[PDB]
Amino acid sequence: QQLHAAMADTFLEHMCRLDIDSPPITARNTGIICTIGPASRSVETLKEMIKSGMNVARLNFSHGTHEYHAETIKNVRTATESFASDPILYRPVAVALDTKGPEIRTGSGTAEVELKKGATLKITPCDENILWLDYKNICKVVEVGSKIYVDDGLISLFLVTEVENGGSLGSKKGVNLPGAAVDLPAVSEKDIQDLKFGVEQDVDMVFASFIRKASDVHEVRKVLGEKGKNIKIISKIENHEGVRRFDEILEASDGIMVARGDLGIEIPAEKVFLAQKMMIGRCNRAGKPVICATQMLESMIKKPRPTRAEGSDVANAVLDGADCIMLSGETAKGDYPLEAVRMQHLIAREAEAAIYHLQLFEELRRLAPITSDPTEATAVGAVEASFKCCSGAIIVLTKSGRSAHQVARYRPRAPIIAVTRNPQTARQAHLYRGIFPVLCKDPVQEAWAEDVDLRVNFAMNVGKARGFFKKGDVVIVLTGWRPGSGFTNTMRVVPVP
Amino acid sequence: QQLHAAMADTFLEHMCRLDIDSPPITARNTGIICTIGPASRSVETLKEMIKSGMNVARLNFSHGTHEYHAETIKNVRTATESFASDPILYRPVAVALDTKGPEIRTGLITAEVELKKGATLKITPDNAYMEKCDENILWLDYKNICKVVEVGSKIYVDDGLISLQVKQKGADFLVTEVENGGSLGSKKGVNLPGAAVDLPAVSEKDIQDLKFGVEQDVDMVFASFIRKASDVHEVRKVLGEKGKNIKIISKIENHEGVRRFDEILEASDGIMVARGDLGIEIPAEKVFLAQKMMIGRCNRAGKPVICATQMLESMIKKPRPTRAEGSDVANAVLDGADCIMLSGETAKGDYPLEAVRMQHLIAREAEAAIYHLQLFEELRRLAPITSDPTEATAVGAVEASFKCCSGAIIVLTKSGRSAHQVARYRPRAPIIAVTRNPQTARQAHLYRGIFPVLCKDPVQEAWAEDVDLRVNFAMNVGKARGFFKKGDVVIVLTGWRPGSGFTNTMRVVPVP
Amino acid sequence: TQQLHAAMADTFLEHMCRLDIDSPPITARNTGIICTIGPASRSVETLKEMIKSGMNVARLNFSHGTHEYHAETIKNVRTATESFASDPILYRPVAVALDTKGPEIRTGLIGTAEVELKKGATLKITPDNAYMEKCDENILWLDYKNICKVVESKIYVDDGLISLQVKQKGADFLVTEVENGGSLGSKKGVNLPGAAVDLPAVSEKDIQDLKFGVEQDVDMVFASFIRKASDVHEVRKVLGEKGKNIKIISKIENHEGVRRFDEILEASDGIMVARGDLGIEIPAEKVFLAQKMMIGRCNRAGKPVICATQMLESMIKKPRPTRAEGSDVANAVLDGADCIMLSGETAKGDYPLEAVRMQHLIAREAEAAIYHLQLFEELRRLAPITSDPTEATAVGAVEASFKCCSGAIIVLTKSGRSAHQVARYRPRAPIIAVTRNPQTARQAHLYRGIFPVLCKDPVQEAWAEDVDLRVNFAMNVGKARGFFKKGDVVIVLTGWRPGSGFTNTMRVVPVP
Amino acid sequence: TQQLHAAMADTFLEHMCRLDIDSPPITARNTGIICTIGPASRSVETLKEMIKSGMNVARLNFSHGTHEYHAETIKNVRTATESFASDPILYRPVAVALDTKGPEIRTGLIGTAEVELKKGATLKITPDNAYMEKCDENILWLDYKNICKVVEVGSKIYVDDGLISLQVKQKGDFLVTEVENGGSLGSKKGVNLPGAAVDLPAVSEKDIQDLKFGVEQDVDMVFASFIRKASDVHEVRKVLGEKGKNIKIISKIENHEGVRRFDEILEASDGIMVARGDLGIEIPAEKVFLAQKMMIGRCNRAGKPVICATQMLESMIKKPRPTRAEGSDVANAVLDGADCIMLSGETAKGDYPLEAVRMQHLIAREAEAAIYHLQLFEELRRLAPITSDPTEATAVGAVEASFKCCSGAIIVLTKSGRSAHQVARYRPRAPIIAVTRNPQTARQAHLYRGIFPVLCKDPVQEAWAEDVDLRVNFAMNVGKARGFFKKGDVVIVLTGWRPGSGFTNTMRVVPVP
Ligand SMILES: O=C([O-])C(=O)[O-]
Ligand SMILES: O=C([O-])C(=O)[O-]
Ligand SMILES: [Mg+2]
Ligand SMILES: [Mg+2]
Repeated sequence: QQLHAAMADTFLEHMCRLDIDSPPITARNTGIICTIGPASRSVETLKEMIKSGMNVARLNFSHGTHEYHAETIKNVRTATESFASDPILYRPVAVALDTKGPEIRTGSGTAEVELKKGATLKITPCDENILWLDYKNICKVVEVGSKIYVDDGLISLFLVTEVENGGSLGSKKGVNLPGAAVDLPAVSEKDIQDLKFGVEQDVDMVFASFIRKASDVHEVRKVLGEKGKNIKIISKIENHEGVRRFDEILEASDGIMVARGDLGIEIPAEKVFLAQKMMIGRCNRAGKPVICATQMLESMIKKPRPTRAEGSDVANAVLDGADCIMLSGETAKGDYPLEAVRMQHLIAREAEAAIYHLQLFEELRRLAPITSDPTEATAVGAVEASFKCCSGAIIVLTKSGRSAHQVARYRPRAPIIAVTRNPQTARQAHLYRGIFPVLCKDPVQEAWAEDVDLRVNFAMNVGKARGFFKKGDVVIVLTGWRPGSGFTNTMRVVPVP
Repeated sequence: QQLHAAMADTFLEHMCRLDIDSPPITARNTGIICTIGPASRSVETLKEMIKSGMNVARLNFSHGTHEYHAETIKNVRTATESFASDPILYRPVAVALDTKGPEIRTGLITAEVELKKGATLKITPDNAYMEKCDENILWLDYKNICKVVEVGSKIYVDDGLISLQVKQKGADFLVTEVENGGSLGSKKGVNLPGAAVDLPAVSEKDIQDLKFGVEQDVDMVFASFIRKASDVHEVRKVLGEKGKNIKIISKIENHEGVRRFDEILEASDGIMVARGDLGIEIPAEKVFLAQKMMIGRCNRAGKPVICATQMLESMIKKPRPTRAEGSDVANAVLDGADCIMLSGETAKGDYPLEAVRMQHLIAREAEAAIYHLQLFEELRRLAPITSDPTEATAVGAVEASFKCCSGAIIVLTKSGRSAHQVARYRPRAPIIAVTRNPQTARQAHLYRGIFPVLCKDPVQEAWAEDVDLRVNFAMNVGKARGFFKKGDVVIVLTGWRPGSGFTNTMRVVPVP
Repeated sequence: TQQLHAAMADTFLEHMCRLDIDSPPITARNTGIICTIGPASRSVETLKEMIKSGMNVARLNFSHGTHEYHAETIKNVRTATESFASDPILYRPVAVALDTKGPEIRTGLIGTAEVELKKGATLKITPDNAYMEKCDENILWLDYKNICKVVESKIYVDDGLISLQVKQKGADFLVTEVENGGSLGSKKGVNLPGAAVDLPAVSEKDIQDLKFGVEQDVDMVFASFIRKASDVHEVRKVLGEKGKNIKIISKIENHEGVRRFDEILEASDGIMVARGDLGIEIPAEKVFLAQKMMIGRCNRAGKPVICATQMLESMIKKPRPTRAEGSDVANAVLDGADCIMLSGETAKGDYPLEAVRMQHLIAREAEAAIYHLQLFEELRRLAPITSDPTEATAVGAVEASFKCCSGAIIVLTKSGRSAHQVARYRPRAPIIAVTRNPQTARQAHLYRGIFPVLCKDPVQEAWAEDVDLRVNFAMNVGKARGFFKKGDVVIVLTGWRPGSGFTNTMRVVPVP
Repeated sequence: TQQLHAAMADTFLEHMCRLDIDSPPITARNTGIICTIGPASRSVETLKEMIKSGMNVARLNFSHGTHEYHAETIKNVRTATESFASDPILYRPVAVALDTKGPEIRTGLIGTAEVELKKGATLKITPDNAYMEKCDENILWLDYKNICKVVEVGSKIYVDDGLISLQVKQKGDFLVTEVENGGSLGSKKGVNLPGAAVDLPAVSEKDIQDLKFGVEQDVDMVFASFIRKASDVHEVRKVLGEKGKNIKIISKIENHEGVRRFDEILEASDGIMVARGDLGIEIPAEKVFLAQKMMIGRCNRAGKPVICATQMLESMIKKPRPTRAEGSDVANAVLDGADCIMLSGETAKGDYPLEAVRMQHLIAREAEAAIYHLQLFEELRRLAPITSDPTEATAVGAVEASFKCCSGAIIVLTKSGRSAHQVARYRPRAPIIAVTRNPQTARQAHLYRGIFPVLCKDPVQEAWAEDVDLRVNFAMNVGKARGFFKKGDVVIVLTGWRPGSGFTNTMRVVPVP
């Protein structure tokens, strides 16, 4: 687990001591989010994806119908619960709804035309010289000389435009208006229906597209209402305004997605890494989950092995400190969905061992405010203990997940076994790095003491069965003093029985 | 130039302060190496590549003849010298010879056979099948394959995309099952991870290629599949007296090379992290560990390191890179690579110029994002104390460069060494290396931050005036390139007497 | 308050620049105060006032006095201590320390008048005994019968003020030149820097004194002139089974002890930097080096270290210390001494109470001035990885203490160990160590930040209730002492089971 | 040697654990030694031995003595100094410091008579001049006419270095006080009124006469007593006028107000003295170390000289060896980063003035080796502002080089001192040989740590280049003769590009010839 490197006095010496022959621990801390689609929506494929390490099933509402998504969610649940007969080896799987959001698109039976460089193409609110799109106000917000991007930014341009970068035009392609004054509501009537559908389907989180300000986050939250109040809102930062207004967005949100696809069109591609590292750093500092997304293993759509760049990108997103990494096309429509999941799992474990925890822990603690929240004090202390004894795990009894989130913030090397009886908490926990959620099914014991002890033993059995630790190893256990929530204040250092 | 981020007390706060609206300086410090091939070998394309930011022309001797490469070298020189009429705007371009080394290749089927998962394939060295490869029988050039592989061994073909498992071993054949299928073409690369592969690091062919390199006056050799220090010594010995100044860059592309990296780094002038072969020879998820390890060790040693292969791979076919590719180039610079390299992108890609420009843009951004506070401290703490007055002058100049936020460090250098000593300490400011030696001007591109300039003015009579002339030349270059303006402060490194190896004078001077 | 503005600084320099005399320190005083008891301080009334002023340990110097004299002194210390036992909340345990005579060389009799030694003059040194009471300017007797055999050499007399160089030596005789002259009186101490002494580290006299110590139920032994680990083992062996819990503090007061410090530190319960003899045995200008070295190594080991001798020397005769003395006490605390010690100041001085109060005041100020940011980091980086659950619990507690700026760390401890483990990590907040063991309550004063409290309540049947009772006791103490108020947060350390060595539970709790 | 093993530690804790008493320090001693001259030390022969033992600055305490007495003392200092002037390689500049009386309160005459004040006894205090020479155990006169206005019932009055303490019981023309701490009371002892608001001028008519005398006597620096605000420093500077404009003003911080207004005082001053005597009476004694460490840290940050003063080796007035506390105090003042350390009674009136000088020299060299330069250089760097001053950039770069090659010295050609002061600010381990032709610059340079001033007497050469080389060679000869470095060793050399001041911009790393 790169322990030789972990004991270096400088980051440079740490890098010099990284050893390919030093195997990582069994635990994988970084959550894996997989977009489900044609390639991956069958129950059998989903079982293999869960086996390969999928933690969250992402549903992309830019496409498909409520029917198609309902069936997909049913299949995800069927695949998940197929492992429910053994609670020790069960793995919670979360469901994420990704909103369409303010998408501009062009005008299943699809043909494509060839747009040529130098040619003039007119835009109107399906072929060379006339192109229709759904944004009725385009003519107001753009000027001649502004760029218009079409089909993941591959094509670049009444509206009279010249084709700067041509290609196949297709149908119903997404458009980017680089920081034009686009007035499309952050929550459209379509989004409202999709969010309500999400609340009915009992989704764990919403990935809200094209969030530009705090008000947008409040709109999403308001639409979810009382019934959806526990659904996590992850704001996708995918334009210049969202990056400029990141602080107010981060305050209003439950977490963040660095949505690098749109972002790399909306801002110069060479600057995306700056925005990524900035958002991850700020989320780490805030203790709120951050997802690195889009084109992480893109070539695996068509190839059984990633490029060297892709391998580097996944590793660096984990070293930057992403809580989750995400597959899009790779798992939704790729020829190698299982290989993609396995590849993310392998790279994440390696990168996790290669984290300079000495510096990370210090900096995290120095930038955290002093507080008289007893749970926060307990969390940081537990992480310290975890390091001091090189503990096999941190076991956390949590009902809402908050206690486990507080531990996760301080980035322990050891996995955080979060024991809960709340299924939603067990699913949502995957948003946080190092949180290994376990769903206790055992009936409530008679003495609260005994109910606590039993939940701990559950965790001990899971850690043993998963090869996180052995009998005689030391683990950290976090409990409360009083039944109920927000009373986590007890840390114990105990041998595994 | 991310100055707000550069003043953070913690790396975390540094990251939180990275600002997309903070534009980088004009200077680009990381060298760009471009593989030359069919897409890029024309004089016109080469002119545009130099304009776009190419610093080193890499020639891949895995392919082509001496004739083909001689013409390529001539074209590179023609394109380079087309800008020589203005020494202020001239850019030296280095030539790199990349050796074939112990390559294993398949036979001939352009034709492709479709391999299906589960299907049987037989491997043979019998030349009867050299040009009769198909979905049932595959010939390869490694005559001793049957000796070094066992039942259960993997054989990887075509950049590791096709994978075969040995099921039965014969006297002169293998029966294999296709684990990962796909299209199999002609003359594809074969990797035998964990096999006992018995092939010389320097073949008789490599010896001829190296001799040709010495005749052609190449600046550096990228030596393939270096596994131990002895391999580097073989290359060095083959170059002889005439080639003694050619830089040997060892390509680390297998398990053994990574394990013996210290002895290799000692024996070599520099390193290339050759991630293509490396990502097949070791698990792909470990490549980043090997990369970061080698870069860190090279930086500590003050020897050049190149990050190579598939940095902007998708740009072979697309005018824009993936998000992963953008991140990879940035992270290689942040890791502290001296140079970044394009392979297929420039050799055979549809967008060679865009690829060069993209590396130039990402490198400048990543260079601004370096946490110099920590980097400079750590570098100094891990460098040994020396009696060498030039080492002390260098470190002092880098410190001063920081202290006054200098526009550049101007270094008068004959052999490169003084500028290399400055480069080791990673100043933010560009190092304008003034030389009259053309080879030094070319070779200087291997080091980060070294902007080499070739003074052609005759040696003036008063040594002090010969010095002033060369400093003024660098001032004119920096002004014309928009590195600094009149009134700005720069650092100047000179020697106390004529010759090489007497650099000991640092001056802080206004730009005139 | 408590210089917390300074504690937030990113650099030690900025920390120093932020030290504020107008920022008043917390009520708690963490550094133990050891006072030598003698003619000025042995009365019950004076002892009561010394306890009030802040005395934690009563040191008995066995270089002087009889068993009778010391027994009465111990009785008086106990009488004074127990006079406050009627209120367990406001009671303060007081430890008794026996300081051994050890291998002392002393001069003969001149009445108690003096001769004048002149620089350059010859002096004879003799062990004859015929000159035992006839010492003069020509002949000096001493009790070390083996002197003429171990010297070849400088000889120091009377606190190192008189210095003699051996000019010529015979058996039974020695001739010296007076290098530094002065007034020589009767029965002065002799030091032989280097000049390897054969005297036993534990003499027959020391054996009797140690046995007396065991009979009197002393808490700790300060063992004089420890030179090696074997010496520490001899002391430990002499104490036997009955004395097994008595702490052995090795006094490091010669060059050999400093050179063999690691083996001594391993064998001992703690260390005293005995600067008197040490500043004669090694050049005075090097004592600070030895002090800082020993304190640093003790802190790193988690074993108590005492800074001793001449800390407030001028207060023997003056009601206020010098500026140097004020600085010395502050720097000993900043170096990280667990205890500071008064010798002549309290034993024989005119102002024993003022001396105790002065140490109390300076210690509190210096404790607020501690750069906890760097100290805690360095402490953790130099501490070994262990599977001791109590060690992991302790460090975690100290982190928590910082994170919430807790008013105290409450520790239930039977042997002291758990509270010692907390103390090692140097929390700012006071460590309220609740015990029912009186010896543990006394011995705890050897460790910085440990405020020992002696619970007298009977053991409850329900272990949980017995724990709660003891925690409540500590809450009452902290409230009454003004360490914290109702609603404040404190850290509580408990074990999971009755017994010793099971501390593993940390709670963050409001004060009720 | 020179605690190099300790200097390479990754942490300050490990650095402390690696301090080795058997590791000898380098020959060079970087911390300036200031000695108060008086009855014990004013002879030419004693002064020669003090210079030999390591005295850098002769401090004259104008709280005592006459102009005549001090003029003779200055003459003697000069005579002793110039006795070594025939060899410029082995000559050592010695500075003269005038320490002002400042707003003191002093008691009357009992001259050299004493009374015994007993604890619990009543003592009457009076400003009535009738008792000015009739002080006794019952009535004590003092010179502060307004005392009765500024003190209250319960106030403390401290007399004679705070050794005698009186509590005001009754206020009248008089105060009735109870003696809390008694002892022997002599004539003309200092009085402190902690927490009172004393209206006395920072520069009294006496101070004005003493300052004028100082300008006539060509003193190098003024130690200005009881500075409370920047305006006080401006008063001193104004009194010195055009003729005294180059004299360095060192503000003595010795009261609560001075500590609170330290930043404005530090801005206005050439440097600072932590005057711990009065300070430890004016503020609680247990806080003096906080004020000391604060002022030293801030002076280091500013690049202005700081002196640690008073009672550093006090017991050596009467004893040939210091206490253990005194040894520790000197070492810690150097570790804190004082530029100079100071002897008062030890050298002025003590029985062992030479031993005291030698002891400060020894302890300073040891403490200098024990500095954790790794952390100190980094922090100094991270706290210094970015500037476009080429001399500042050259200075820091030189210090870096000095460390990189473990240079034997940094040779600096300086006319005003400034370039050498800029080097000193970054605290190189290597000694700074400051070559000047200006004698006052050579004397004033001792205020800065590591600056070893050398006074070139050679005529100015016609070729500027040769005049530079001559001065560099002079420094090479000095460093060789002083055992700072040997032939073949590396040194750093700082020069300017043109004749004049404020042109230092050239650094060279050169072998010693
Ligand atoms: O003997 C001692 O304790 C001393 O020298 O301090
Ligand atoms: O006046 C002084 O020097 C003092 O009080 O230290
Ligand atoms: Mg999107
Ligand atoms: Mg004064």
